Amino acid sequence: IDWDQMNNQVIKEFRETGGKAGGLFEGSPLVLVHHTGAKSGKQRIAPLVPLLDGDRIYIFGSKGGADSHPDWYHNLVANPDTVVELGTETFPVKARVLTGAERDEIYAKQVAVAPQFGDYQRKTTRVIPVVELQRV
Amino acid sequence: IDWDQMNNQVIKEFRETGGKAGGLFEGSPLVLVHHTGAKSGKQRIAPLVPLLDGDRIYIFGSKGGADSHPDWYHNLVANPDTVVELGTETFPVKARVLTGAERDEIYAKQVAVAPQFGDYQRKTTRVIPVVELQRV
Repeated sequence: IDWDQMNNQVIKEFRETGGKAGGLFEGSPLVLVHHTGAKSGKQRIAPLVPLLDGDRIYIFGSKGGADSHPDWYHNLVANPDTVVELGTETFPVKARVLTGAERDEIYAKQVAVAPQFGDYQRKTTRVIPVVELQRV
Repeated sequence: IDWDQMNNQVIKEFRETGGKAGGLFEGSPLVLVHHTGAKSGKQRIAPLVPLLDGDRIYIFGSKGGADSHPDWYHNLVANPDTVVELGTETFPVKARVLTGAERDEIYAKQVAVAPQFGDYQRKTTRVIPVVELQRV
């Protein structure tokens, strides 16, 4: 499975369907998150599965339960003013890293939607980040 | 995007990761649902995004808001005794088609997780099916 090629194809499908990617992605929550390299300044787009809790948008640095954070997490910490595409809209956001009880409560809500997040946190002692993409 | 080839690749990845497909699928709820052709008796596997509400499992015949139901829906109506793969487990299930208020309540829970389901139901006057996969 070529994930790098399938990234650009997913971005295309998302944009052409108004954020309603089809096929095997049909029912998944999905956002396109732009992120700028902490060192390079190079911009990339990450299709990510968010928690859409009411009108708020959260993303999770699970990386499959790896012992490292995903690059997009470090990029949003360094450059939190970015853009997200959700549905038919694109809007400026400020990334906010959750901590403490708020982070635990949001993580638990995601475990309730997608139980693999329980496994991911069991697999590493790294605290998996929760990032709110706050609409500006 | 070759969905037919990417079906077998997703099935492989699901089985090898214990139901924790990675890459662009990392955070999505996902089950593999076996279904037998209503006329042919031919067996197929559909990777589908369920609602995992407590310990119950529901799937949605949205078909992108099309005016027809997906083939797997007709197949489960004809042959409701089947198998689902969830996480690291595989278990026999009986498919039950929801109706009335119960169907509306479960559909609303899925719209709250994945808002595109609101769009899909707006797009067709066909009532989108909700099917519980009941563990035997």
